[PDB]
Amino acid sequence: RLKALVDAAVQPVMKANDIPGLAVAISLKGEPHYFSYGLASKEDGRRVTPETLFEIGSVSKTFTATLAGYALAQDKMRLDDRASQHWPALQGSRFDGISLLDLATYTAGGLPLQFPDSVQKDQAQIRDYYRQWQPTYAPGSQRLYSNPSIGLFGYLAARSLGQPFERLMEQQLFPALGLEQTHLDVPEAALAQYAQGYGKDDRPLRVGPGPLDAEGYGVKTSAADLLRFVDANLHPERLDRPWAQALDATHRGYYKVGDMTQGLGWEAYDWPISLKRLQAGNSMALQPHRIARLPAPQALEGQRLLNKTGSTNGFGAYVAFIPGRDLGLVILANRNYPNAERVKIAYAILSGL
Repeated sequence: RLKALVDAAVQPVMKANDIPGLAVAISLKGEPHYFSYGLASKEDGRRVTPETLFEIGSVSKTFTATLAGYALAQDKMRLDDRASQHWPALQGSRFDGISLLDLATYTAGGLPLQFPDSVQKDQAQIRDYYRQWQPTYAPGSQRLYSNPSIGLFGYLAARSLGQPFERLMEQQLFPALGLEQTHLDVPEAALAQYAQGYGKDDRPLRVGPGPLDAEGYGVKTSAADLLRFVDANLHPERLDRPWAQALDATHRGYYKVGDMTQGLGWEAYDWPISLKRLQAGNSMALQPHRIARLPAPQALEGQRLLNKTGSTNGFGAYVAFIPGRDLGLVILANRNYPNAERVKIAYAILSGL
């Protein structure tokens, strides 16, 4: 019956969006279920499994937010810190007037969707980009989804912990969460599991280097590992206490835009909610939106769906969980297919359950 539900949701969307390979992982009342479809690589006929690695794009921001939650748990930073506190190169810049919370929640005052193409993956170019940046509008007022914004949040969280971001993730966070199939830099030994991504004319696409790529979109992981991360989010209380607190920090809402409540990484909706509303919330116009700030930060628990979409040029990921129902869902594909279609699969499954 579960195969029928998941096949009925996935099969027409894979066919309609020409998705070569797609992995589903579901956590249902504490039990994992895997549904694997199609080809990780069309050219060598390698089938998707629950161990296939996919690029998860901006779903990486939920990992970045968890690392920041770990720095918060250790009192190495606070969300009301001025951003420039954690990086002397920014002292005297406009980051003297911008909080870590503003960076995490895309309200620093108009940091753009992407770094300009002039900014290469280079420490000095990234430093100089932030040193010269000036807000378009007041920090704290308007949300504009931004890689530079949450990328700097992750970079500063790493500085507060005294080590590079990529090292902290590999040496501390991934082991603490029991993730052995989750990578920022896939080992040569794991490359056999790395799915091919597909674009226009099935051009092959694996993500290339970019500024603060690890913080914004660096993670490659399996459906089985990303469900382990969802299960850590459903049950933080099972982890050693600093990591329980790190995960809890990503379950705190700061403001509403439309139906969406913005946390660190995670974006939350009331549940139940219509499919069309969940699609609209995940299909954001890329202009700034005025926020409705919450009088106090809100626990993101109970009758809520927490979710995150993420994409690279070759891949399309979606993760969602319902704390109050102990239900988790991962959908990883090796095509960047529309967010609304990813939500269509997920909604069919979550409503079905």
